[PDB]
Amino acid sequence: AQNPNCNIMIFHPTKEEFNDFDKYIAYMESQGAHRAGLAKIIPPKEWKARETYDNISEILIATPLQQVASGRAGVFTQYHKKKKAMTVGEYRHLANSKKYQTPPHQNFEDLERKYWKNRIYNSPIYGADISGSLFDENTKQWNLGHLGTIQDLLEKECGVVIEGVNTPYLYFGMWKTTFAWHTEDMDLYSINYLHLGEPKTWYVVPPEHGQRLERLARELFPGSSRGCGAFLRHKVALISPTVLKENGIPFNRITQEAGEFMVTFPYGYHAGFNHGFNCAEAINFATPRWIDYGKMASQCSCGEARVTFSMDAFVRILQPERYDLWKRGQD
Ligand SMILES: O=C(O)CNC(=O)C(=O)O
Ligand SMILES: [Mg+2]
Ligand code: NI
Ligand SMILES: [Zn+2]
Repeated sequence: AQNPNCNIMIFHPTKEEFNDFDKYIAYMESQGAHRAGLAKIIPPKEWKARETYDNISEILIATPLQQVASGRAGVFTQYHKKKKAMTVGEYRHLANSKKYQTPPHQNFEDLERKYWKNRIYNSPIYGADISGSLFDENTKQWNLGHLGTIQDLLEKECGVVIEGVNTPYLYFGMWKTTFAWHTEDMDLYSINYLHLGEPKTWYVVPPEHGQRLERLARELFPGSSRGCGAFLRHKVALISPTVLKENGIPFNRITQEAGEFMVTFPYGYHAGFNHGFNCAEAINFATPRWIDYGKMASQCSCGEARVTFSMDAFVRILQPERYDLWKRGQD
């Protein structure tokens, strides 16, 4: 078995190898990359996502989210308070202000220590989940707005034809902005490109051990667990690496820098934080290997997780028993 310790793998495709996205994903899995839940892909040196970022300040963040924490430093939840709209130029100036900017630090490890010590005492503002793309239309390789759709994958593998569309999302971050522990909707893959700015640190649990993280989360967030049988779908819970190590949860960490892709694999729990002002683009995708994960994915029916139009069809076709109750939650 390849990659039996479930380490995060780093790939350096040539420009030739970067032509065929599907083929490269299958390659990475042939080497065991999926076992980690997360892989890094460094694009060939000849590739670029777009010519310059010189003109992005006019993008609107219609609903910036203030991420307010509750709990203790290593075990907390966050709620998202909606803020007034602002442009990316306005958000970047806020990120760089004395109140919100990255503190002085020695290296990524010192910064990680400071994040886990101090996160809960601040409320950074995250411009998350903005439909759009920063890839140039002329970028033909690994252009996250030109991928094969999940609906088309389901049609090719299973014959069934369904409604829905699959488009990318932009994320504008600042110091301490946080993504809570989650898997993707319907345990899909994700791919995330860091277009510019400061790094993003990721933590990940191997898919084969995801249920260990779930059991810990039920112990650490016991009221949330009684409220919903899949409350990590709410995307609000944080657990630090220290706490994971104290409880024997297998995990890995890696820091993504500007210009790099990350892929999350089906049922790979992940969480993390931004080091400073940045912009990422991400989208969900599927392969044939995902189908079985999609059939088995948990679902929030308490009603809180409230997800996309396109997820309806996935549930309806892959999980027809759950359909009914999942849609009672979503209506
Ligand atoms: O970048 C972020 O805030 C969160 N991204 C993801 O969870 C992802 O790409 O799957
Ligand atoms: Mg602009
Ligand atoms: Ni994700
Ligand atoms: Zn729920």
